[PDB]
Amino acid sequence: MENAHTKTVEEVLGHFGVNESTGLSLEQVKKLKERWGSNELPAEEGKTLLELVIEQFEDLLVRILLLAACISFVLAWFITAFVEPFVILLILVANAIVGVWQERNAENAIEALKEYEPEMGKVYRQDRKSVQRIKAKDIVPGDIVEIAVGDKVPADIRLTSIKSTTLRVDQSILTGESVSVIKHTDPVPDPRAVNQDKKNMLFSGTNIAAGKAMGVVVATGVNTEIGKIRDEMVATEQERTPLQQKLDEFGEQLSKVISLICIAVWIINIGHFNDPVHGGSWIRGAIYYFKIAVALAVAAIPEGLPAVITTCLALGTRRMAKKNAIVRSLPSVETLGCTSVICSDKTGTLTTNQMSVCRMFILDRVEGDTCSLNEFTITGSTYAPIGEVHKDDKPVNCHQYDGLVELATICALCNDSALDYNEAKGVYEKVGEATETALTCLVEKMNVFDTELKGLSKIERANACNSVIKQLMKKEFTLEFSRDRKSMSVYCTPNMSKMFVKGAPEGVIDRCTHIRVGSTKVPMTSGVKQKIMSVIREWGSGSDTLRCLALATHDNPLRREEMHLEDSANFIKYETNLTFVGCVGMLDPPRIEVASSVKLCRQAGIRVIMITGDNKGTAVAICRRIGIFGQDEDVTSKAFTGREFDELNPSAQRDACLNARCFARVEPSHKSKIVEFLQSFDEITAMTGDGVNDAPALKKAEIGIAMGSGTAVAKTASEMVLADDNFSTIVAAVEEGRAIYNNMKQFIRYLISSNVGEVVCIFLTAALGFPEALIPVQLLWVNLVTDGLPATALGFNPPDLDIMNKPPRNPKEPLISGWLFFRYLAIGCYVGAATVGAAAWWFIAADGGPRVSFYQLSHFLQCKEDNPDFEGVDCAIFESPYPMTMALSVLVTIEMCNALNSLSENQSLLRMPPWENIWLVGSICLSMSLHFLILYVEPLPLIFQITPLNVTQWLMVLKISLPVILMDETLKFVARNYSWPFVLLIMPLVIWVYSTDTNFSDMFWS
Ligand code: BEF
Ligand SMILES: [Mg+2]
Repeated sequence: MENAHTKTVEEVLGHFGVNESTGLSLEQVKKLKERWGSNELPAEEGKTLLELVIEQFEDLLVRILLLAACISFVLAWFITAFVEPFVILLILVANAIVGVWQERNAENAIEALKEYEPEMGKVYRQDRKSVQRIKAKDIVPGDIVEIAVGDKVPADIRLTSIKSTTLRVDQSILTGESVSVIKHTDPVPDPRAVNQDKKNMLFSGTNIAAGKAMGVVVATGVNTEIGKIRDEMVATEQERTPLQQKLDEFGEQLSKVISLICIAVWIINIGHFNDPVHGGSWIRGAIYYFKIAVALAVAAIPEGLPAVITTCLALGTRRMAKKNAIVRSLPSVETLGCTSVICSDKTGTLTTNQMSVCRMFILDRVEGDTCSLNEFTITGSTYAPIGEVHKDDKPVNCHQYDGLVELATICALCNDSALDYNEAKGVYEKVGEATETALTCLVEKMNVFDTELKGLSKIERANACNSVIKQLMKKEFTLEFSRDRKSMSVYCTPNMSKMFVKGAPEGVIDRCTHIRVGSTKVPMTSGVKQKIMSVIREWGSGSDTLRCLALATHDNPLRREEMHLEDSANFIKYETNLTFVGCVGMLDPPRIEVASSVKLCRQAGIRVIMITGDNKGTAVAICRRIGIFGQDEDVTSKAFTGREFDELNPSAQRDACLNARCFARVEPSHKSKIVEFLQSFDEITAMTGDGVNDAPALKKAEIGIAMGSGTAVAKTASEMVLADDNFSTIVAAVEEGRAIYNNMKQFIRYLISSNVGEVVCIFLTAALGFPEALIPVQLLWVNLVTDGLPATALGFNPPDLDIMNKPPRNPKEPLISGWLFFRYLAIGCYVGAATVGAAAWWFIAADGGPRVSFYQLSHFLQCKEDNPDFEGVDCAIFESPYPMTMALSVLVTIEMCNALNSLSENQSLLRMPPWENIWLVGSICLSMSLHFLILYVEPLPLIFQITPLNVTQWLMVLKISLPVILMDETLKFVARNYSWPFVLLIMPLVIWVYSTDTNFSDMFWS
């Protein structure tokens, strides 16, 4: 049963075989529960933890470490060789559980921000003639449902009859409309009307606001409007976050490097196993040089890279949680740092979705045919009665204003809504209509009777001032609102007997024939009528767009005996002459943090767009208010509707999404079409929103931010949830996503620089013929411990000063540039020659070591030979740990100096001293003290074939290590062009180390 809005209530009730008087029978209900099922949406599938770790291995970087560990395992099968593949598996497993523990922790925080109040419904079934309250899931299409004020709609209902005079429904959840909609039972002929044009339909998820009505259910479960939208959110595809796309692009670059050094080492060693060795076949000799080349490629892959990447994201996600921001995924904490466009819903997201009175005026002075108006302003933005009234922007008390004392009397009495406080969530709510709760919240702010509010708690502070006025004036029968008169009045007697009327301005003021100037009753003239009406047009038509409501009273009404409370026409006949008292202005006001945030986002180069389902009047008026538009800037080509964007040319649609900042009256499917167009322009789009009309857009975007007050369907599609409804947290999230990305490039270069330095060392050791300086067991401790501590501390780098004053990064540029590749190639070639040059120095030029020649070292496998050229050298000295602890200490000391100049990308170490990052200087003292731990404890100098040094050897380590700082400061200088307490500290060190004279004395090749 679709398009039930187009059919009359007779044919809709006839289709289900149901009568409104009696209702559905038990035999029809179980029959319909078979065909249709439960009136509930399928619960979102929390994926198995075993399937959760599967996406933790979808990353390309961890797949390279799996292939590296799987390769290193089979080469060991042909137990210290099994140590490296075993710890790589633990690193990948411990890294995967942290990614799973975060997404599991993020969930438990989001579903904690949910009100699991049981959803019920009041149906009319043939079992009992009276109404019965059943569960919502036990409702089937065809049920006659009766829902009154304050009740949530259980299912899609076709209205059959309105029991009250008018029915008002709050549909901001599904349509984004800020104002309550009036409903009728007459059919809407258009078979493809939008949910805002179906005025004879009650959609599920919405709530009634004013009256009482009955209807027949036409859809349940996934057939409801919230069900069709949720099905659309599931149908949308989810692309990878831009950080995962950068890391994967770097993963193909890391793969092309290790594949080159594996192919290069192989081909330079080809034609070289035809030697008289245990070969015999070319196919058997290409296996030997393959096992040494692939072992060299695996040694180029940084083992601890994804583990320090996860720590940087997990430490950042913890920083957003303190700002009341729940991030589902780890890579989604960077997306806002590269966001170009922020698309934002208006109702509930940019505004509070809570009607607030912010302007009111009464009469001050009337000399003749002209007057002066006392104009006030109120500061509240929510339903909480926490506000202050300001006259001439200075705090004013409304006690000495007799016109304000009677203005609050009409506002408190004439409305029939209320303001309750729920300690469960801790926020005040509206009971009836939103515009009548705005009057209730106003009366509490302007304490006209100066009641004592210090001792009262939150529950009675909601209706403290209102109940006072009710005690002064008891409420008799009410002349309720009629659409033709467009006004509402009440009858009240003191504990005389005035009549209070409230309605549209021009409708009320025209009936008014007097003015309440303070305490006097002054006859109103057409001159002062034009002035107060001019202020109404100032509030209605200006950029200060406000819903205006005129408040008046009747000093001499005839008694209840002569009243006829059955005719709409006589209602305007009982309030013919009234006394104009004042007028109030209310709107759905933007959140207090939204105004400054669109300004901070503009400096950061981020463009904010309003994509709302409400009309372009309210949409543009809030755009001018928050700062998206100027108070006088025209929006002819910058503000579109859902329709006006449909009949736009594709060429005109291009500069629409590129130059338009407001989109009004758009369907839930339109919101994701706009997000899709913005990503077609290659932009990282962030969607902020609440309600069901935003769920497809929240998923389609690169990152979707939901409000804590939003719906559950909205928080499901979103990657981030603002728990406290703080729009400033989005600006703080952009600043963190930019610092994390900057710091991520720092410890990515630092880590791949350390591995290329170890590859050049092993390659150079093979070409020169020297004994092995660095064995793979100590290359594991270096990359994990001495490299992991400074790389983790590089995530704590101080953020730039112009970090939020520059455009977002281009999504095409990679992590490692072409220049940054050469820059870490230079570092890698240094550590290769430094570590080999430090082991060779002990073998050739050191005092304590044997002073063998280069020939006598290139052929160290021929020493126990009788006496070819090895006259007096021992063969055991070629297995000595002293040249191995020389190359390990230089490697560790260079990485400490390379972590020191990885504090900034281009800024020098004099301009940015190392104590800028106190975690970096503290982690270096830890990696260096853990290196001295390996040398002097009992068992570890045997696990690593190394030995403690002396001061003469340790001074040589620094002479080889320190020039890596001069080498990078030189590249930093080139990168830029194309303090004093720090200098006076390093200078005593540089002169003390370099005062001694020493050489390497490698007369041969290198
Ligand atoms: F909730 Be939005 F204004 F569509
Ligand atoms: Mg909304």
